[PDB]
Amino acid sequence: KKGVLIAFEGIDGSGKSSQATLLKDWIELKRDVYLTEWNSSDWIHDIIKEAKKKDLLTPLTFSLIHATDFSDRYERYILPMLKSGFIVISDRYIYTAYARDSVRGVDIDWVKKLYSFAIKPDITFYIRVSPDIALERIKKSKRKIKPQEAGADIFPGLSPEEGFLKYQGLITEVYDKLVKDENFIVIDGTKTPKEIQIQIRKFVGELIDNSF
Amino acid sequence: KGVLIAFEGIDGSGKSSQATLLKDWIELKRDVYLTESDWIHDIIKEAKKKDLLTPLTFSLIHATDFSDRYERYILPMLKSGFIVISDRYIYTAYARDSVRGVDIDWVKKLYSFAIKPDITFYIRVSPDIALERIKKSKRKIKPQEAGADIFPGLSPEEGFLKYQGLITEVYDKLVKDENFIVIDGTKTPKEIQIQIRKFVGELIDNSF
Ligand SMILES: [Cl-]
Ligand SMILES: [Cl-]
Repeated sequence: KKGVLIAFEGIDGSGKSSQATLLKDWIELKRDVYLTEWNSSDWIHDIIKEAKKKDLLTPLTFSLIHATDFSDRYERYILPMLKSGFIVISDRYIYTAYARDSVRGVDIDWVKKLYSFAIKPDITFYIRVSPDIALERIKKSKRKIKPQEAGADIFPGLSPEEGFLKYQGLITEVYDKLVKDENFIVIDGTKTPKEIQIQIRKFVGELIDNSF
Repeated sequence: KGVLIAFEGIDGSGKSSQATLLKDWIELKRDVYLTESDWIHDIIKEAKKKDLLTPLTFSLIHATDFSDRYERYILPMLKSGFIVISDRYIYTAYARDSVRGVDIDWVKKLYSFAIKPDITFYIRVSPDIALERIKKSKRKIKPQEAGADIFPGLSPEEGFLKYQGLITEVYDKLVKDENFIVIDGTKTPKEIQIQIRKFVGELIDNSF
């Protein structure tokens, strides 16, 4: 009957992506649902970054490019679907921008005001896990750490492993500082994917049943 | 010792001409920089193919462009002791965005990373005279100058009168709070520039 916005926040390797997908799989059995990812930038993002590919951009300009691109995604896809009664699940939401931008020196209060045009999630799940554990999982999966996951732009002198630990650690600190103000539902990401999802569904089930 | 001088006014007010003329003159005395974006037009063009471009996104596109030029050119130059002149500063955005429905207070917060000019000249003139000039010179009114997105269907000329009128209302309400130096744009280019040079000189000739 009413649209609902569910957000997932967590570091790379925390498993929040899997949890968002698992929740979509369950919700779609009964209701219309749309799953998106913060990382899924659109056309404005591409036009500006390509146009300025030869120039060195500042954290502030990147913050604005991302907000600009999101403002379009928001009005074009997200908000319309919510108004239509869709349940929207976002694998990483505006809080990821809060973290990525503030860790790079952009004023936190300014970034919050910048994104004030966007509605807050009905529920935000923070899949919390130590960067050390997240790293172990990535190592065991045999895949390599991406420069972005290692915050290579900030820590080019560190190995991908050390960069990951330092950078994801800073992202974790931002999320931790946002928990109380943003009413994050903190989930112990060290638990099994199944136990985590069960907890999530209990929270979401209660939410939807009381949604009318 | 860096001084930021901004020029504001409607299209056809001569703000751009006055800004450049001032730069050419200050260049004879001190280090000075005149602020001078393709991709924006490419976004608007692509947006038309996508049937949507909200005032909010439009506001952010320009703020993004401004942030780049501010942090890579304006701010560094001011820190190099340069006098920086801009024919378009944050107030241009205040008007452009607020007439399209964007909360001006949010726009003020958006651009709060930028310092306020040491001097802001507001070349004020009625849209009627600005238009009369524009078409006294054989120039064509472009879509942006006519507020085509706000007043679609109107001839560029008719849209110009209405759009620039709305823009003027915003500049007028910023005068007191932003300490705008209001100039009668009906004066000749020479009269205006000579008065501007005398004013700026009285301020920087005894500091340099
Ligand atoms: Cl992360
Ligand atoms: Cl990240």
